[PDB]
Amino acid sequence: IRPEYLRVLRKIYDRLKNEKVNWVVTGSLSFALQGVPVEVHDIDIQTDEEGAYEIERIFSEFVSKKVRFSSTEKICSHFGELIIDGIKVEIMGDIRKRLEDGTWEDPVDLNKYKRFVETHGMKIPVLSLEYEYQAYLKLGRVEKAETLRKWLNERK
Repeated sequence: IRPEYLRVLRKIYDRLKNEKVNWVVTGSLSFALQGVPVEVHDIDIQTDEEGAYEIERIFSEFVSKKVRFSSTEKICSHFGELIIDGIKVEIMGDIRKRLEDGTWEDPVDLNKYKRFVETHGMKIPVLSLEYEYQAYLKLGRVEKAETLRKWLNERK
């Protein structure tokens, strides 16, 4: 990953590593940490409902959008944003995808799908690539899903 992302990741990790917060890095940074050669433009952190508000507090001086329940047609979450050294950090708590019948999926057990990567002395929680692949397909993020799939197929 580019050094500026590693540095912001360290700033995040240092504030969360000894706090009782259920968090995982997702999306491009998670893919990159796990070896997928993708460009990273922001940092996405997934957490539970309580976790989102706790992260806001912990990073209070960096908040660009206070956490609040937010929905679109496809997704809802407790959604806030940080900016750290010019890098956007998206905080999404209790993320649910909209189902075909218009209901929301059940709460996602983050611990079920969490993995850990050691980098630069840090143990970073990241989300299962197979989980993200399947979720991206459901959301219609087909090219990103295909990129992950192709990389995973190539390493099987």
